[PDB]
Amino acid sequence: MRTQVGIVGAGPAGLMLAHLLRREGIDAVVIERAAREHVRTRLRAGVLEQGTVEMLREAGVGGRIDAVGMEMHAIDFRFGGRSHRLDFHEASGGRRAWVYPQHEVVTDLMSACDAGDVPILYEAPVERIEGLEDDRARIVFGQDGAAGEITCDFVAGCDGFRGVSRGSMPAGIARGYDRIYPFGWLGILADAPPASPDVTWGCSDRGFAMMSMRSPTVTRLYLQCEPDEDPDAWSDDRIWSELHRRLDVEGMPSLREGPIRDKGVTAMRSFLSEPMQHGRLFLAGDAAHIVPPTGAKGLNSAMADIKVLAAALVDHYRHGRSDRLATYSERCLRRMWLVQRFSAALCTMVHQFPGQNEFVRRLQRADLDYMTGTHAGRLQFAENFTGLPIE
Amino acid sequence: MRTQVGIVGAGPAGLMLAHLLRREGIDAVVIERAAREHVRTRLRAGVLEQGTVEMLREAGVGGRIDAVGMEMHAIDFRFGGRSHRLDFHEASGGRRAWVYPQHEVVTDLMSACDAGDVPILYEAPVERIEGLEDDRARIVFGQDGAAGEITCDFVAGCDGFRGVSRGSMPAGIARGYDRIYPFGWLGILADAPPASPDVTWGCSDRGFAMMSMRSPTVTRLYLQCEPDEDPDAWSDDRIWSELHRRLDVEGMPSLREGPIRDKGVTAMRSFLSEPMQHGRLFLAGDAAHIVPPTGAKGLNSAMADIKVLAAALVDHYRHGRSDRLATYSERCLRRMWLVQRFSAALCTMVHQFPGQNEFVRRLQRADLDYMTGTHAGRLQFAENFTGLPIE
Ligand SMILES: Cc1cc2nc3c(=O)[nH]c(=O)nc-3n(C[C@H](O)[C@H](O)[C@H](O)COP(=O)(O)OP(=O)(O)OC[C@H]3O[C@@H](n4cnc5c(N)ncnc54)[C@H](O)[C@@H]3O)c2cc1C
Ligand SMILES: Cc1cc2nc3c(=O)[nH]c(=O)nc-3n(C[C@H](O)[C@H](O)[C@H](O)COP(=O)(O)OP(=O)(O)OC[C@H]3O[C@@H](n4cnc5c(N)ncnc54)[C@H](O)[C@@H]3O)c2cc1C
Ligand SMILES: [Ca+2]
Ligand SMILES: [Ca+2]
Repeated sequence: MRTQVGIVGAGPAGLMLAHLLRREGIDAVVIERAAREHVRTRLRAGVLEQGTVEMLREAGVGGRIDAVGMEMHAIDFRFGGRSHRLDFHEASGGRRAWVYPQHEVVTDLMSACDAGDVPILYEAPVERIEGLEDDRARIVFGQDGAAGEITCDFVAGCDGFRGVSRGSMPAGIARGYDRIYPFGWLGILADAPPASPDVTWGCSDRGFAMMSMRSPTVTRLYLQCEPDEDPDAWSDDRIWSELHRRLDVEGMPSLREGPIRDKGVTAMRSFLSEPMQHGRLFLAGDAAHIVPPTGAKGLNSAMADIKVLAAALVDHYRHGRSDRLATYSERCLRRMWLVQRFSAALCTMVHQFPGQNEFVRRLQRADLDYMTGTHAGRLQFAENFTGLPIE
Repeated sequence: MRTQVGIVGAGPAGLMLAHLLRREGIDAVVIERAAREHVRTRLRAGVLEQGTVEMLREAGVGGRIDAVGMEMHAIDFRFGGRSHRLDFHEASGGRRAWVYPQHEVVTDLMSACDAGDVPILYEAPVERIEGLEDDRARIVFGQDGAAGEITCDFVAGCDGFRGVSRGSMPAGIARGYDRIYPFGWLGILADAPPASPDVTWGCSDRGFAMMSMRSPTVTRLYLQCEPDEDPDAWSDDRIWSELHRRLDVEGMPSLREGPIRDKGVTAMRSFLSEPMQHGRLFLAGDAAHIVPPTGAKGLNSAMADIKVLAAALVDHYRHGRSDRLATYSERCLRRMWLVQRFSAALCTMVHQFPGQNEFVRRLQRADLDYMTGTHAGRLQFAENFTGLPIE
């Protein structure tokens, strides 16, 4: 059970890496703790940066984006009882974002991995990653009750925030930067058409809310809630009540209601670990970093990490240039710290912080006024939201 | 004992107002608790926004700015061991700031008020402001141990953060927004030439420092220190030691030392009160709001308030219309919240916060990288630093 690149985790980062390597003739094996069906149908991300769309297209997995996706040009910020449509397409000088949800991406990537005969082991939790400075690393997993081992030149830690790979970094080398925000998000899908054509952010003093969309007939909505909230405490009526209160404004169509499903609570957390590599182990995606999702940056950052990592592995195996592996972490971190900055700035501006200093609270409205109401503020939002360059 | 506008405080705001009113034939009396030369020589502001410079020139009190002022085009941000010269003249579309210190402004304004026979009462602490909704307001003061009272149509509260006018606002009307930062500034003047032509900000992990200037032979320096710090704990050697450590970088000239004077510790605080008027009382300047001084905004904001207040009083007395007095507070507050935002943003970025969450601390460097290293970041800094528009 030997390969060139062992990939822990068959989420979007791991599948994209396997596919990119396969296209370049580099052998990989993916090892995934969950059932394949469970992985595919996780509902998380909705929105892709333009750089991500280009990357999916260029890797041959973007064919359904035009028909299934929805191109986005503006965010409608609701606050002070008014709509503030920020055209980030214009402000960024023509760059866009797309609704194209994570489960579609993962479906596309699993399809591409299967057609390339990429071996993926499911229901195969990795328990240990060994030999990071040995001549080859060892991935120790269990499957069907029995212990297995993958030996490989490099291990890609693509196993998300609660994976094993980040804790496989030697702790004398790793440094964590971690901030948990004092709220979560209650998220739902609703069989109800979007009330307006733009993704809409309710920056209310009851709390944050969002109306995003999946199709002309399905909306994806979020409500700021208590940290560790019990979804059972939110009847459908309570959910629509807070959504209306936080989003609706005079002169814009009222939010449309419909049957709710996929109700769940997620955390709001900024986390980054340095370095993103050590010896034969390279961390990518949520294993290396997470952000609060207001700015639609996590899957996009994972894809940026994998773009760098795949290219670096190709340079090492095909072109006799191992220096790009050596600078993987340095390059991914420069981008990731700016993404962290932007995701934090959105998070601290649009959510209500319980018991917050009143001056700091009133600056939230100043920040919203400035961001939506000035050329410079709109520019910064637009260039960041549609996706920073990748090195 | 009867006048048209009674002005509490002969700082820059009060003297500017008295002078602007004098030029329009509106009678004012200024009542000041301290001695004249004490007020004149307070060591505070050094830097003026372009708008403030234009205001002084238009008022006939700007003739010395060219002679003893110093036009500024850039801030040199020192961090990560490197110099980062942000040309805000270029990034603001040609606007500037000037070194022209507060004591020179006040000297100019005192001279102009004296030449105009504006009565100014020194060593005359105002005790109470009464009759805000009576047919005329009453300013009760003491001077030479005798009680006095000035009756007026309007009271301009220009008596600074620790004055009496803010507390004369009915407390059921007023709302404060207050945030103290966990550090102060130790400030000095040094008879030492500036080591480089630009005001230089030391954004170091030891704490903030600044090298500003007054002349080719006099520098104005600040060090972040503990809140409520004792200047006695800072020998000259300790002062220069920390200034060198926080400012000097390789490849730029080293800070020059010279004899030190006017050592003092000042607070770092964001405060705003709403509204800025009630009945016949109008607050202006530090009486109404303070900011942490990193961005050189307090005197400039005081002058913005006075520009609006004087024009409103002139419209009321001289063009017969009183709608502009009615909107004084609404207009000054819109500008002032954006000033608060900017001053707060600089303050939280360039000072070390003891025991801060490490993720938030590391965002300080991201904020510095983005501000200095992107067009959008430079634009926003430059437009704000050189001074926002006044309504
Ligand atoms: C509510 C919400 C909304 C979001 N919206 C957006 C958005 O609009 N845009 C965007 O760009 N991002 C968004 N994100 C972030 C995005 O979903 C994540 O950043 C993304 O899932 C990261 O992918 P990944 O492959 O790095 O990790 P994951 O998707 O978490 O995949 C990791 C995989 O590793 C597997 N694994 C775990 N432990 C082991 C183990 N021991 N052995 C083997 N396998 C293991 C897991 O089963 C999982 O399949 C959102 C997130 C949330 C919560
Ligand atoms: C270290 C430092 C650096 C600064 N740098 C800058 C800068 O570069 N640029 C900038 O724009 N701003 C700067 N500022 C801010 C600026 O100094 C203040 O905002 C400015 O002094 C405000 O002027 P004012 O007239 O509103 O109040 P003040 O200057 O405080 O004057 C109010 C007057 O009222 C008097 N008074 C008080 N109580 C009474 C009473 N009961 N009766 C009568 N009179 C009374 C006081 O004696 C005083 O003379 C700085 C401040 C500090 C501390
Ligand atoms: Ca109801
Ligand atoms: Ca009366």
